[PDB]
Amino acid sequence: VDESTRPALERFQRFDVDTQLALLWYGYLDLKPQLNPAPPNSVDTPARAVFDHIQDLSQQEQLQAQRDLIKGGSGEINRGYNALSPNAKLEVWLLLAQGMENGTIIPMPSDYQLPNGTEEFTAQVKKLEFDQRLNFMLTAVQAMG
Ligand SMILES: CC1=C(/C=C/C(C)=C/C=C/C(C)=C/C=C/C=C(C)/C=C/C=C(C)/C=C/C2=C(C)C(=O)CCC2(C)C)C(C)(C)CCC1=O
Repeated sequence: VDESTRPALERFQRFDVDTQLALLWYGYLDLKPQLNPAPPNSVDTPARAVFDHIQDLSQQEQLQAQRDLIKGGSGEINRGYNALSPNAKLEVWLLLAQGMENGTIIPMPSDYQLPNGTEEFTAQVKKLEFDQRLNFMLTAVQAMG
């Protein structure tokens, strides 16, 4: 990330894990119109295998699996994610978001609201250029774990 994007990324990593997940969901909704949907052109993608392992879990454990991706760990799902390239890692998150929209991954609860104190960060992200937001995501997903 560049000089203008580093502060936003650093703030993001300082939120609690649940807040990070929610912000990633809201970020997806904001970016979605300008994103090409997953999967990529390759069929045997390693990202699909990691997503598929998460999809096969109960919804509650899908949530725990996504929490563990941000927190880090050495379990099977973390290891599958950690072996991926940064763009493949981002593919997993994109597949998860698409799964939330098609009903195969646990969705954002209708009663959830962000903890107080996210307004400044979301305002700052809204001011970033599209290229800066792409670099934010590539750097953020690689830094998880
Ligand atoms: C006939 C003939 C010829 C003709 C040659 C011709 C016709 C040449 C034409 C060549 C063309 C059309 C090349 C296109 C390349 C596209 C690239 C690299 C796209 C990258 C996209 C990216 C990174 C996307 C990224 C992204 C993704 C995916 C998103 O999902 C959203 C974000 C973002 C947009 C950033 C010659 C000239 C050779 C000789 C003369 C002659 O007779």
